[PDB]
Amino acid sequence: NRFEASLDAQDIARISLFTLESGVILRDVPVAYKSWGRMNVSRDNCVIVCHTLTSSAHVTSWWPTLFGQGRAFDTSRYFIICLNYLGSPFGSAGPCSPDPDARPYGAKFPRTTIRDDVRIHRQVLDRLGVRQIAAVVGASMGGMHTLEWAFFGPEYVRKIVPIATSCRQSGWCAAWFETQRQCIYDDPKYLDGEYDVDDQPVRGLETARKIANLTYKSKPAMDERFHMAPGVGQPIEAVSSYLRYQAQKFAASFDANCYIAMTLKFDTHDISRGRAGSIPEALAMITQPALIICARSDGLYSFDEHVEMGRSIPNSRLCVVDTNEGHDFFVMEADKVNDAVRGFLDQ
Amino acid sequence: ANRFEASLDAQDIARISLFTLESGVILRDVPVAYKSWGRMNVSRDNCVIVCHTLTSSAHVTSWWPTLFGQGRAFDTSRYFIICLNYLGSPFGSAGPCSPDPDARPYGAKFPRTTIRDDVRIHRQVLDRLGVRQIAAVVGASMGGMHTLEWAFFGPEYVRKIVPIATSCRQSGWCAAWFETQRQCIYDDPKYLDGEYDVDDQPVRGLETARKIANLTYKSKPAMDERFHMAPGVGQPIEAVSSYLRYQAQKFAASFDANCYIAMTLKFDTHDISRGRAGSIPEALAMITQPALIICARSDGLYSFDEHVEMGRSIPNSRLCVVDTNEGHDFFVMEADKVNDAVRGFLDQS
Repeated sequence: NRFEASLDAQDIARISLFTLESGVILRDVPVAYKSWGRMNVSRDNCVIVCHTLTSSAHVTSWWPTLFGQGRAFDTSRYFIICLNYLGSPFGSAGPCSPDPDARPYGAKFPRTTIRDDVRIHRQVLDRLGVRQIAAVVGASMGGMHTLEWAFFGPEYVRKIVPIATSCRQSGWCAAWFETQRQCIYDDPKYLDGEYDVDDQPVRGLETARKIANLTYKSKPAMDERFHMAPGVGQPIEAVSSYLRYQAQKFAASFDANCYIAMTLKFDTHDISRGRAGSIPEALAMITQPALIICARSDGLYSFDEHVEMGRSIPNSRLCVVDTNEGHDFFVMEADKVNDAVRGFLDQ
Repeated sequence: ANRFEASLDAQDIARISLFTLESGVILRDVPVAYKSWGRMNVSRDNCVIVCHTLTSSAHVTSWWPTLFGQGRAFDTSRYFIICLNYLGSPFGSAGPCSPDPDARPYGAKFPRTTIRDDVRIHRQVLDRLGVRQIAAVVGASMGGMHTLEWAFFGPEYVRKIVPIATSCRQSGWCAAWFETQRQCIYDDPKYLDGEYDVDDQPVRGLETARKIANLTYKSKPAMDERFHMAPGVGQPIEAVSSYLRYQAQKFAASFDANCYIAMTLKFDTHDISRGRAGSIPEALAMITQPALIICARSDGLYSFDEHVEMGRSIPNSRLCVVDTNEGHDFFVMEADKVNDAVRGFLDQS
């Protein structure tokens, strides 16, 4: 697995048998993870960070300023852990990992849900001897896991910080990610998911990423970055290669089948399914203190759906980041997110 | 054989023997397709220009049918309504699909044209038709860009304007979405650098360009109402997949790749201030006509804020915010509300 190979050092827990909620049984399942800091004697200073769609467990690489003394992820006070999701190319079981029935899983990797990841991740935490979680913190896909973690109850998960995220798959997002998968499906190199690993559907992947990358932006943000010279890169000419450069580097270092498997997780997401008759009723079952962090200008996860979260989670504070950035604000305004998270964790 | 033009109802073609693009490139023997409804009065001053959207033909009736008729906005009893096809389009005006007078269609070699070029050649046509004054120019999306450009002829020739869901200048946001769309076409191996044979189009590229465009035309609330999940313990999320494929396919079967490229590139040239003023607000202040600016809050391509700006720098302007949750394509999904707003404005003194 060349994708996992490109990462820094990380741990792998192996679960010999895991039952997916579909009822499919995975065997001898790797779960990659990365932690920083040390558990206290009480084993109750654990902080779980849930990563984004395409990242690895190495949160430091896209959230570097959230780490350190007096920062949100304070390695002096907390044991901070991030576990890689099933379906990802970066160490946990997915299309890229070995199929214990021979050859990697490839196109045949079973469907997994947010709830599957949470269950398997809590198994790993149990093995590490974590007895209580001080907080779970997660953005985008991470915020969906974060919301799901909360259901363990306040006795195991003391606080949550869902960021830029939702309670359930929406038609809007389903459409954007389905569009992205279709770019891959239509790439003749895809061969139904049977492509050889060093001959990826690279155009499909690129295109999927250009689209995704733009949905992560706001109109003001791209307007500041690219604009025309006065009446009478940064110019509009430069848009072309900006779009190409980034999507190319990503297609060179991610797997098509994992992109499909990961985005499909979004379709399973619903915090209410099997639990409550509606989303507000399910949110009301979240008893922990919650800090909901959002931006007005997020084009994927709407301000209003966060306002809804804050309104139905009984002990919740809504934190609106003062920014014009759009969905990737939690990365572009990392310092503001850090302060908000740190302040919340300090009460 | 332009099969795209062939699939249209009957329309007129004006022929301009020589036309100088603002690049300095000279087009020869230039067709300009158009369609009108109604009749000019004796004074030849009851002309309403409708500027079409990026991918439509001049046949406005086919996407705006309810705007036409007695007591409607485009009242064929009061007005001579005309829509002229843009240069670069596959539907009659000069473009990649039309014959190259040096030979064989222009194909990939059709020159860059601007919003200003369309406005110029269109006014030449109106002059031949004997139009002495325009009662109003109405246009949405790309049409709103031409609309804003028409207005600079001054209040003596262009009495009123109705720019809808549009902008004053190309933005990074829109440049990125349309460049992404073009790259889908460039990357399709059937494209052959624009040299594809006309009945072997880069259909996958085109399809994909249009799925993306179609979504940018929507809003989160609109897609959410249309597709969602069964509650806790057509319309399901399963259906999204084929909803996306279906119209994108029908479109890629009935549009030209090269025209898609040429048309979207027009957006890059758009700037009402270039050569005229130091900034967009200064250029907007040069628009003296009454203006009705129609928009939706949830337009993901042309922002509510930029329409608010228009309304603020155009001295005689009213902002009309359509009560809808639809996104950019509201002007089609809520056609009746647009009709009422337009008619109301045209009925004004």
